[PDB]
Order: sequence, then C-alpha cells, then structure tokens
Amino acid sequence: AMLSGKARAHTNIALIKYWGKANEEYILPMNSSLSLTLDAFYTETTVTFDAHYSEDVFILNGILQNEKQTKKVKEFLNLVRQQADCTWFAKVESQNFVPTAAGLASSASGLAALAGACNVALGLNLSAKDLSRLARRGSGSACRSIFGGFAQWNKGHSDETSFAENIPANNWENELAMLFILINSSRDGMKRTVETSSFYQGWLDNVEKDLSQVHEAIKTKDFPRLGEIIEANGLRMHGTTLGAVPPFTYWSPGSLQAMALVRQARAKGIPCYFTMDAGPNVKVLVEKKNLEALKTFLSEHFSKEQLVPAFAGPGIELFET
Ligand SMILES: Nc1ncnc2c1ncn2[C@@H]1O[C@H](COP(=O)(O)OP(=O)(O)OP(=O)(O)O)[C@@H](O)[C@H]1O
Repeated sequence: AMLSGKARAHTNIALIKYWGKANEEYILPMNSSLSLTLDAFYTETTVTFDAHYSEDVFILNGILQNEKQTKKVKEFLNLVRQQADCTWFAKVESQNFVPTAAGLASSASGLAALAGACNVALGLNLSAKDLSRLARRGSGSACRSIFGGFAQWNKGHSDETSFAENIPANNWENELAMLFILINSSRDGMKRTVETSSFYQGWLDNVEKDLSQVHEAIKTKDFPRLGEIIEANGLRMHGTTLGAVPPFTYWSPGSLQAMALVRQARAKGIPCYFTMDAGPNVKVLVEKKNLEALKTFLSEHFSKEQLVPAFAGPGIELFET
C-alpha cells in the first residue's frame, strides 16, 4: 500500500521579478513575472506515500531535515493530500544539483520537482497548466519551472487563472547565457515591502510596461533592449526595500562590486546585464558569443570557483517509479 513518483525540474531566474503576494493563502501575485529556465541547476525528487509511514519525512542531499527545514514541504504535502483525499504520510527524498557551498535558491526547482513527483505518485494526470497551478501553491517561482526557456507567470485573479506558460522565442534563448557571480528572508522582506514601502506603488506602476518591452525585444531578438529592461526592473525591485519600514537591503559589499564590474564590462563593449534576487549573488545575462570575453573580464576580481555559467534549460521531466 504505497504510491511513488519522481521528477526533475530546473531552476529559473526571474528577468521581470515576482515581488509581492496579492493573496498569501493561494500565492497569487501582485504582478506577472517572466523568467529564463536554466540547464545548469536542477533538483531531482522522489516521493513515496505509504500507509505504513508514521510521519512525514524529508531527506535533502542525503540529510534528514528538521521540522523547520521540512515546514514548506509539509504544507505542500498537506494541500496535495487534501486535494486527493489521501490520508497517508509521505517520504520526500531530494537532491539539489547546484554548486556546493554556493547560496543558490532551490525553492523554484525543489517545489516544482515535488509537485511533479506528487502528480505522478497520486496519478493526478495534470496538464502543464494545472501542474503549474499546483507548483504555484508550494512556491510562486516554482510555477515557472514547469516550463523551459522563457516562461511567464500570469498573475491572473484566482487560483484558476494564476499560472505560467512558455513564451515562444523562435529559439532565441539558445543564443543566451547567464553567468553566476557567487558572493559570500525572501518571503518576509517581500511581505514587509508590500505592506510598508512608500516605493511599492512605483514598482507596480512599472511592471506591465517592462513586460511589454521584454515581449517586443524577444520578437525582434534585441539583446540590448532586453538587457536594459531587465536590469532596470531588478534595480527597481531592490529600491523598494529601502522604502520599507524598517528599511533593509539584500545587497552585500561584493554585490555592489560585481554590479560595478558589469557596468565596466559594458563600457568596454561587452553587452551584459545584471540581476539579483533576495540575496547577494549577482547573475549576468550575456549572449553566448560574448560569454568568454565576459568571463575573461571578471577573472581579475573573482576566482573561477565564483563564476558559474548557465544556459537555457528544459521544462519539468516526470518519471514513473
Ligand atoms: N529540493 C528541495 N525540495 C523541496 N524543498 C526544498 C528543496 N530545496 C529547498 N527546499 C525548501 O525550500 C526552501 C527555500 O529556501 P531557499 O533559500 O533555496 O529559497 P528562498 O526563496 O530564499 O526561500 P526561503 O525564504 O523560505 O528561505 C528551503 O529552505 C527548503 O525548506
């Protein structure tokens, strides 16, 4: 009396940022967002539901997780169980394929993979749209990792209408790369910013414009246009935290050094553009045909261990056990 499933999902990096929840219970976002799914970083997850299990168990990278590290997995297991009318405890075993001791966020790839594995194990037979809706309830950004390449999370207005979809780009994403500069809370800083920042309305008033321009850059394969929009959108998101009460920044000293070096690279004719999420690492969007020039430039202040490249990656892969 057991049911099991497995999935692999890749990480994605938001170009137009997800930033603020309109509804916390269902993770419906204040604004739509757009990401690129990456080949380099991913999660592999298996889940087992078994009548003989006596409690929910989460093992990550071979290590038993404690109640605090298991809280998000357990809330996702509870809602997929309630939706199946399933009364069994589960065991989740996951491995994050990311750089060791690097601060990469694996909630996108982790929750997407778990959603896919549960979909298989419980035989939910979800379409890609409904699987994205399910993954959305685990982690907002996970709903975009259902898809490969460019993907947009439409904010919708309800559980039924908030979900992601691939953005056809006539394979332009296979000409692009992202270089991660590894530099020595997301959900709480976001909530504080939505509820208290004098700058948050300025964030909202500019997202739709940014999304339209990204769509137009994609349709014309205009890399400098794309890069300018996404770099400014990321800086706008980080500006909002300085208007929160109390104010805060996600940046570290090394973040600013990296951002400054990207601007210098661009001054020397290397078209590249940075973005940051809720932490200090700096991701650099660059065309493949320019990636080695960019790595050559940043060698002077960063070891090779700090420069990890990534390319466009596929949507979720589901596996029967
Ligand atoms: N492979 C995985 N499978 C399931 N859950 C995972 C996996 N990897 C991480 N998680 C869970 O997702 C959480 C996300 O943490 P992470 O630092 O990677 O991203 P985040 O967006 O900054 O989230 P948070 O603010 O909750 O820490 C982890 O603390 C863990 O509980």
